[PDB]
Amino acid sequence: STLNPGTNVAKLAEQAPVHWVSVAQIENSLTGRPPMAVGFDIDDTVLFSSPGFWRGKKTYSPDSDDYLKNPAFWEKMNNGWDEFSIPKEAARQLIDMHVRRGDSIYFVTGRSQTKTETVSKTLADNFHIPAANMNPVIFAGDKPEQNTRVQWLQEKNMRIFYGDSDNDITAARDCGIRGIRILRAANSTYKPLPQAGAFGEEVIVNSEY
Amino acid sequence: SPSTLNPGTNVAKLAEQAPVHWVSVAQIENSLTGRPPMAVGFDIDDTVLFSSPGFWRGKKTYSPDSDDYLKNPAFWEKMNNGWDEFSIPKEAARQLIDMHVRRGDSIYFVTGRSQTKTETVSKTLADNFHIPAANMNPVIFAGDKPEQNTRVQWLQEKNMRIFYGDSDNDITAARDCGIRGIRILRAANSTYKPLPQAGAFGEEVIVNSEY
Amino acid sequence: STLNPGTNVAKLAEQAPVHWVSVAQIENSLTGRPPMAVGFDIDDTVLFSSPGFWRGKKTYSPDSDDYLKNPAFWEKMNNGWDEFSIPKEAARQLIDMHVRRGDSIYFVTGRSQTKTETVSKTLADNFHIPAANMNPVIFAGDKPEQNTRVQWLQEKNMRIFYGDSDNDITAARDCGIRGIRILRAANSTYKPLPQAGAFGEEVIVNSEY
Amino acid sequence: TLNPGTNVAKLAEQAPVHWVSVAQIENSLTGRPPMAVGFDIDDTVLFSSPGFWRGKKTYSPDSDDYLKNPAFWEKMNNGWDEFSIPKEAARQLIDMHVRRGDSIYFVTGRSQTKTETVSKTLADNFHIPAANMNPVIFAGDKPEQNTRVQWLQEKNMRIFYGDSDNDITAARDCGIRGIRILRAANSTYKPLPQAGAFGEEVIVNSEY
Ligand SMILES: [Mg+2]
Ligand SMILES: [Mg+2]
Ligand SMILES: [Mg+2]
Ligand SMILES: [Mg+2]
Repeated sequence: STLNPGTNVAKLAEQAPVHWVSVAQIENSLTGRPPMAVGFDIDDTVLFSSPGFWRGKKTYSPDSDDYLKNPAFWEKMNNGWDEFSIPKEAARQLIDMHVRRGDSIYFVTGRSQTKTETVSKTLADNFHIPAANMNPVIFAGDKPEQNTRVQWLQEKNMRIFYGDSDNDITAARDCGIRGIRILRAANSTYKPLPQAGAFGEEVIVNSEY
Repeated sequence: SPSTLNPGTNVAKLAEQAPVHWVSVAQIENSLTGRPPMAVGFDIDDTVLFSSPGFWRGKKTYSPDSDDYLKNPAFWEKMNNGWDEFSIPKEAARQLIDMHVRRGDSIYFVTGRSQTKTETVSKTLADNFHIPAANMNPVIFAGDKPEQNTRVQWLQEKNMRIFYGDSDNDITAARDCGIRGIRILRAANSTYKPLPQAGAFGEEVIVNSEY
Repeated sequence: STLNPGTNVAKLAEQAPVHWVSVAQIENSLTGRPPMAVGFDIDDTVLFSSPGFWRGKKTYSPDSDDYLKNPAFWEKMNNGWDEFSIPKEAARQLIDMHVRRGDSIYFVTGRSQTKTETVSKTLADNFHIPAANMNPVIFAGDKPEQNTRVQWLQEKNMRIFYGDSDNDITAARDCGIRGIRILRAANSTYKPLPQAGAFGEEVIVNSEY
Repeated sequence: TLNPGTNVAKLAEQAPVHWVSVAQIENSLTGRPPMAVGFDIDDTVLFSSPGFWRGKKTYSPDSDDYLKNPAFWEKMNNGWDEFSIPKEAARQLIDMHVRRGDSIYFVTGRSQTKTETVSKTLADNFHIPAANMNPVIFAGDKPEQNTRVQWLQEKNMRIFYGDSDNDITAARDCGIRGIRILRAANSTYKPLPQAGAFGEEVIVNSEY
């Protein structure tokens, strides 16, 4: 645009009409409630996994997103590239809180399913999730041999679902449960960034890291 | 820091957000779809009017050293019968008032200002915000009592379902009554300091409502 | 649809390329320099005078800005209505700083001149400016029998000029001196707000009040 | 403190920092002949935390002792940057300098290894022409290496970009223009530095 655009105090103080919440407010809202099942999306919700996706694109689809359909990419992505995935502090706080409550923690992902996967171990290790609270990662999808995200949220009777994408929130709404938004990091390679709060959902403050 | 010449900053601090429930007028309006006409209330000072000019002159005239002017009947006479000619209407309030007029709601103004024999505040409000006679109601001067919230009785008796205000006591009054209390941001240049912590009771706060 | 526009972390952290400064930094930049002459714009720079201008318009030109040409308005505005004007904290800090340095303070305004004025008095009293550093307000304009803003900056050899409007900054620029921007409050009746920093000038932080 | 709230003074509050854009930097160089400019690497042009994270988890999960482990650097400098995400802000600065015909140098505090593929990763990701590219320079306080300051002087760099305090003070020591880049909030190198602490120019939106 212009070289010296400047600014004004109206622009400096302008706020989008979003419902922000803190981990502490979420915990307070669960007080007295018995252990329950809760779910987390993985990519850009608990793990900054862009490193692997970046290398995958560079390796199999420099000029496109075809790598996401390449089975060769997924074998490596689900079996080791998450060693380069950075865990989010927001997720750490949320998981620690649910662990203290004794809730059952599930991880649901849209990643293509592979024969083996080391993601479940990476997650349990990174977030120090006790055995009684950990559950193997769930690969949701359309495939005839797998259930959809909505189906899994219902089957496991998850009462809360955390995610950064619009489909994460709509799935929660579709099931009639509480969908909570996590901010996607600005340096994520999955762009453009989604509009957190676009469904009137709660959005966790400072959850980009 | 105030003692730090070049404090600098970082992206974590730049993007940092307070956990507040922000709402827009449109969202409020939408949340009232299907609701029949109802009674709603508005605080006056720093909610619908930036009245600091008159309170500032009042302090300088009667209590330059203190806030005793607020207990001076001479001050209230001047404040309620003319000084609001210097009071600037808030745009956020214009939008709320128009929205409620469209719905056909009865609008009330409940203020902590002291009651005076005569008052021109009601007219200033009706003229500045173009409030039809059908929706307008004379201002209720509830006064301000120590250890007691004067607004509660009025919200109950007039059966107000929503109450807008910038001060904590406006929100706690709505909470005491079990109705929806919505916060309006007090301007940074208001002479009524310190600024309150909007969202301190988990209430909805209207975005960009400082002007 | 757009009832919930939401937001994202890129937008939350976005910054306009503005050269922000604080009063302490300004003070530090003047260390060792002998006392000098500095000038201040009045409206929305040192005084939030919108109350008087608002009443002026509603009284003399409820449909336009013609009131700005009405001598009856200026008689009221320059002789008492500033008793309703709110002094700015940023200005207070700047003036105290310059007084400490022993600088000579001047106030230049584009307000129409009147045979008498009590503005100078209101300024000296509100800001406790000692007689030694105080100077009667200077009224400038394109009009006759008057010197323009630029002419007054040159004649008094003002080395710094503080203002909220673009012409305050350009005037300083035209005289080769240091022009520093003050933010105009969002509730000022003089709209639209200007783009502070539009000339690459220094802008004082939190100077809207 | 469950509901701390906020106020408009807080919402509009600005830190006294000198912000600049790539366009303003380019404008300030108008009419200047080609010159040498240098860039720090980690968190300046590359979000290299993925590699440092794996290194930490592998060699010293409870500390930063891995930064002094030779085995770590061998892998970091020879392939782990394939997981390093280039920064858009750097992409713009580099294109800008390449258009000017300036000579670009990359100076890093990473431990030097026998071989390195970092220079290759940089040239490819940022499509730097052969005419403007220079092999990465490893600066160090070892009698075999030259310090960061010496390299800046040696190559007569006029501008140095970096996210760290020592990147800025190095430029200040050489009497050249040191410009700050914002370290991403999710970098594993914490705490984040205070950009602007030396009254230096800081590039807006440079966290990605
Ligand atoms: Mg995701
Ligand atoms: Mg009030
Ligand atoms: Mg002005
Ligand atoms: Mg660095």
